[PDB]
Amino acid sequence: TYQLPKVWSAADSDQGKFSGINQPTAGVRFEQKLPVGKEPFQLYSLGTPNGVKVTIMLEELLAAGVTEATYDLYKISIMDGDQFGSDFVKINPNSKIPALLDQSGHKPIPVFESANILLYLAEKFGKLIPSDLAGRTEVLNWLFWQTGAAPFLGGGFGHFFNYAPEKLEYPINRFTMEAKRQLDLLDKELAKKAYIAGEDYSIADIAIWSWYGQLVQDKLYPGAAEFLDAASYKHLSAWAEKIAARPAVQRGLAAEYQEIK
Amino acid sequence: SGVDLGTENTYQLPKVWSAADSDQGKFSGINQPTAGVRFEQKLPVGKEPFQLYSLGTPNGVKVTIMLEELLAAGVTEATYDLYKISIMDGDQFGSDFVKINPNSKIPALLDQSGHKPIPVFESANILLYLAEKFGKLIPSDLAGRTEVLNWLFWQTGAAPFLGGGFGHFFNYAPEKLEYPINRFTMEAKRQLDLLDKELAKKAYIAGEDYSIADIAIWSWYGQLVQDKLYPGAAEFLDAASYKHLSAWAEKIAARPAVQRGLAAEYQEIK
Ligand SMILES: N[C@@H](CCC(=O)N[C@@H](CSSC[C@H](NC(=O)CC[C@H](N)C(=O)O)C(=O)NCC(=O)O)C(=O)NCC(=O)O)C(=O)O
Ligand SMILES: N[C@@H](CCC(=O)N[C@@H](CSSC[C@H](NC(=O)CC[C@H](N)C(=O)O)C(=O)NCC(=O)O)C(=O)NCC(=O)O)C(=O)O
Repeated sequence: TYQLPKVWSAADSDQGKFSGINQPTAGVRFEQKLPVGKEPFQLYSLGTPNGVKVTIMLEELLAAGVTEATYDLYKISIMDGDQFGSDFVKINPNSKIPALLDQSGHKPIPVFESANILLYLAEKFGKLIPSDLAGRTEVLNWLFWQTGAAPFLGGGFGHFFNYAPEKLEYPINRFTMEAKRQLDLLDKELAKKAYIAGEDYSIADIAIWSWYGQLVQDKLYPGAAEFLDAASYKHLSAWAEKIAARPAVQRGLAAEYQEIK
Repeated sequence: SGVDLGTENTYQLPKVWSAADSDQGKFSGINQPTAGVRFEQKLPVGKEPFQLYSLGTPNGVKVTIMLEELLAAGVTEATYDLYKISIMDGDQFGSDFVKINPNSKIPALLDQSGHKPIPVFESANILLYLAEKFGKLIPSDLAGRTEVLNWLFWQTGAAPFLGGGFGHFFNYAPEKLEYPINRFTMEAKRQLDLLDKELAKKAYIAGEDYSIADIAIWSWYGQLVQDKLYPGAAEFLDAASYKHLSAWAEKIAARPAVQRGLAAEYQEIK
């Protein structure tokens, strides 16, 4: 039996793979100057579900003839703690990738949260979200949905299934049930629509594919697709395959992250 | 006649997971590994431009606060009908509610001010929708807007750790489990520290002006540090040690539209 204290103080507690990285405090841990290249967009990121959203988006824009959507891509190693460097924290004080700088204009604009970066780029160039209120709203319903759902998938299911030191039954069941509910939701939606927000591929599809599409394609945690009965979600699976064959998606996944040190 | 979207105005990990009747505490009857409608339900639709199907939770109060801030700012067209969706009763799985929000979470909003109604779900998206509709509580310049959105999306991506992680394991799980509690308490504290440090530098989360991002953040973190959420949690988290966050939380709690949003009455649907 573990005793719950009145006031929590276990700063040194085991956090699995991210022991040392995870802390009860935020902010800068060391001085860091990040490189800045010539392209309008500087992307400080890593090839994770959240990072690939942004390279995919940029490649989709490039593939549609938006010539300004070129970017410099730099590797932020989250296991090394690069996300706690002074320059990175300036861009994203939450110390998570992806983080972006738009230096197309007079002064650079810092953008973080992967879904927000997708929205920012979509509105800047008028691509991959409808310009009519009804269509825009439905994309946003699902884009925000993804932002609020993925934490359970990655931070709940993924953590306990793959990165916690012991396999803990109760958390795994709790978070697996939620992951399945989410998969079932998306499957049932995609049984009625070509893409998540209707007839047209959108930033919501990019956001959702990067987590749920890769998941059911068995590209994420080892054994997870099988554990979750991924193949049983036929409409989600068919949509994930369709999106995986887009050239911009393939280029987004294959993008080269340059060293910062 | 209800909502009409068409009409005019040591444990062994198995190889494949199998569900169970596993006791999740309070929400065991309700939670399932599938989504969708569970029964037929016609929701009331009133006369006001905004129909809000919700409950007085951290996610729900964001929207009543927003609507009341808009009204307090002179937006006479931001009146609403407010209806109680009981999440313990499973009202969120009724046919009309699922038609507005297939994810079956409150809050969900119908904007029937235009020619056809527009369903809006996700509390943060509802805030953004209302802010853009009326041009208030988000800046119109790109830099100002982007900073608000950074924090609005942040809130949406962070609250699951606070409610679904910390809240659940601290308050709702039948047993107090050490590893989950330490994981999610540490993350909650990181979030509180992050916010405290921002609010030491700025009057509101995105700068000198109050925004939808403050509403979204306050509704969780503000209420949390004011000891209004799970019993013992503010003490457990050392909430009073976050002095800039706590002062900001008090400041916003004193706003008249915030009080009115908290006090709103949720009408019965059945
Ligand atoms: N909502 C943000 C999430 C960004 C994010 O999670 N970034 C991760 C890498 S993506 S890789 C997937 C990621 N895992 C992690 O971040 C692992 C570390 C974490 N501290 C932990 O203990 O779980 C995850 O589950 N995310 C949940 C979600 O998407 O909402 C990161 O930089 N981590 C650095 C750190 O934590 O120090 C967004 O969409 O931009
Ligand atoms: N991202 C959505 C979340 C909305 C939401 O979570 N709504 C809750 C009530 S807010 S009350 C706070 C809420 N808790 C719950 O939803 C409790 C029920 C849940 N199934 C469980 O067992 O954990 C929570 O932790 N939220 C996490 C977050 O905000 O990201 C709901 O309708 N639940 C019905 C259901 O689950 O069937 C939003 O911002 O609108």
